[PDB]
Amino acid sequence: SGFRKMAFPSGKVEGCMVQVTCGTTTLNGLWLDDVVYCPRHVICTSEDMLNPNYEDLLIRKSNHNFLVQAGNVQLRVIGHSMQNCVLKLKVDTANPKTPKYKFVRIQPGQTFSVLACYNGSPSGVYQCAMRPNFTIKGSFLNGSCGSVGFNIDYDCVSFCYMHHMELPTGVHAGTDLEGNFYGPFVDRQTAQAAGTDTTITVNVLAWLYAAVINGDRWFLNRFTTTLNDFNLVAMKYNYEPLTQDHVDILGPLSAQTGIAVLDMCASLKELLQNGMNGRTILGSALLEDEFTPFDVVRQCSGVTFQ
Amino acid sequence: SGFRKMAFPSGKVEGCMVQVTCGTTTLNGLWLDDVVYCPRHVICTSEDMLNPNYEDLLIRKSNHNFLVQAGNVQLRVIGHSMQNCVLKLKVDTANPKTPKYKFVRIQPGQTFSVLACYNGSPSGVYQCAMRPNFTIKGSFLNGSCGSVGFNIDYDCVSFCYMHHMELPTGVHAGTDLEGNFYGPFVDRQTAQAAGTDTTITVNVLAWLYAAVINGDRWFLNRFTTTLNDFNLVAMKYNYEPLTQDHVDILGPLSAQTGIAVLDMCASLKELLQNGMNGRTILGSALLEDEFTPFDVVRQCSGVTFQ
Ligand SMILES: Cc1cc([C@@H](C)Nc2ccccc2C(=O)O)c2nc(N3CCOCC3)cc(=O)n2c1
Ligand SMILES: Cc1cc([C@@H](C)Nc2ccccc2C(=O)O)c2nc(N3CCOCC3)cc(=O)n2c1
Ligand SMILES: [Ca+2]
Ligand SMILES: [Ca+2]
Ligand SMILES: [Cl-]
Ligand SMILES: [Cl-]
Ligand SMILES: [Cl-]
Ligand SMILES: [Cl-]
Repeated sequence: SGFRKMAFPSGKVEGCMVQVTCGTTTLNGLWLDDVVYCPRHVICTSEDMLNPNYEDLLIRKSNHNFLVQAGNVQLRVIGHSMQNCVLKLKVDTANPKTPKYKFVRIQPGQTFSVLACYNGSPSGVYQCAMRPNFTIKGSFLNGSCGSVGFNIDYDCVSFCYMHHMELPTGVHAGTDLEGNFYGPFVDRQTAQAAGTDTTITVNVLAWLYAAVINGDRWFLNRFTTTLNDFNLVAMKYNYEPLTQDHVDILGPLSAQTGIAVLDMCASLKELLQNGMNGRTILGSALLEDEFTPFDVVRQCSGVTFQ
Repeated sequence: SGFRKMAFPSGKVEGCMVQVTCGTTTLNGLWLDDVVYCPRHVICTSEDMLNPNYEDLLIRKSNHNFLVQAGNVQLRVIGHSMQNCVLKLKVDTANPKTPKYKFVRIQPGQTFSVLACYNGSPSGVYQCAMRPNFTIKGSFLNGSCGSVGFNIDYDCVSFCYMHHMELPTGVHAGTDLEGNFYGPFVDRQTAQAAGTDTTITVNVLAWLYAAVINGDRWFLNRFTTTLNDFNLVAMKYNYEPLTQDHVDILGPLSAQTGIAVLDMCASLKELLQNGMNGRTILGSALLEDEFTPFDVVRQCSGVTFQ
């Protein structure tokens, strides 16, 4: 029993982390097969990050300008290319620690683990969610760019995030592994800010199911509601609208606990309208929205990985 | 920037996890050099866990009764011994993935990462603290026994916890890697319950320092206090007494931020007496006490590991 914000085991990703240096700048790269992936702004000086012309800055770079180090061993770069906002470096050796992997562009509300790295060395692992406004609330310092986010399905690592930028807000923005930013952000230090940070309703509901499975049930009530009635409340509190697709995804948790989804919605409605009155749920005094329904089923059943 | 509940990279430990089966029972073991460590109650049936005589139950076991599997490969057991509440199995092959490691018995209030495992397969990683009452608030299901907790210092893994028992309360108890339980708990399913769960004051203070370093400073006030005055408040709210040793450990964070430790104590005092008034600190509506001062300095500076 017990519920915790749980990250995937990071060993498979640790074996893919390398250090990439372009003249003055050092950040992290991801080494899979014979390609190293890193943020293209590695080719930039801090003087360039205001209005960089990435295509022009890359004309002055050759393969031998990209210094790639896997732990202690230097990799030989035999080609380079820009794909959207990521630089791909072809090396002459396939990473022997390459796991089975895929590249995935995740949807807002989905969760993933982040391996925070500096100078190609792993530092820590924690769980994140892609916010509805396409930011993540992470822990990233200077040098952490190129750290990746991922999910693990038994033996396969699905890479979904590469870290690029910290916004003035203190939240974080980045790309998928094809180099396309999540949301409207660009790899330029300009005036960009995050939109409304809406709460992921279906995740809060999943987490309430997780709470009931663990004995935290003081929030269950005698009420029910409808999708349209609940959504009037969700809107007022800057919650995402709940759809029938969300209800269906909660099906297994509804079946396991015998709590109708709309009954749980009426519990959430009361929590939003009245607060918690100084109580707690699964050790939290706030409503948690970075557990997906799959996350709750995963943890509450004990699924393992290669 | 940003602060997150961050676990150590788990790869070095993943390579040490194995499955141990004794007749009917399967749990996890830790394979370091040519020894496998696991909870001794692997030799028990569910009928034995009420009043087990571990010495008598072990008389009927031989080396070939202990089935040890590292992923897919079976290990040959050439000796077995009981040390306190842990069973040590000598195998004929040294784990080639053995990291540099040590065994450490941690103090209450110290934190560590847990690699939750089932059938010798890693499932997830999360950060824990040894509570003042010698329990941990973890995420453990049946089959998770033998999962370990650890800290990583650059290249060295310091193992500090092995999971054994879930108390009726829903909290968790276990041993160091010499098999000595933390606290008064025993590996018997009897009437045992946790004592008063006191809050780790020095950790809350460290986390308030972490908050200021990130722009959450609404809780700073115009007040100060004394150790004895603050401790009158700590006692009332079931906080651990703060000592000069605690003040000294907070020195580096006090120096970095220019906030006198006793000034921060007056901020915590006001928070305890008035609550948060519906505000939040580093994304929490509660006062967090599972970050040590070292944890805050670690994350806020970017220390990495082998
Ligand atoms: C041996 C090889 C291969 C490539 C290209 C064709 N292929 C890759 C380049 C980078 C990473 C992966 C690959 C790949 O083929 O999988 C490549 N692309 C280069 N570019 C610079 C000018 O603009 C176009 C890209 C330069 C170079 O020396 N290359 C060498
Ligand atoms: C080859 C070897 C070695 C040992 C002991 C001496 N050594 C270990 C036993 C278990 C794990 C590690 C070691 C070690 O020597 O490091 C050992 N201890 C056994 N015991 C059963 C009866 O009560 C005493 C223990 C049985 C056995 O076949 N052993 C075989
Ligand atoms: Ca295979
Ligand atoms: Ca060495
Ligand atoms: Cl892994
Ligand atoms: Cl490698
Ligand atoms: Cl590791
Ligand atoms: Cl191994």
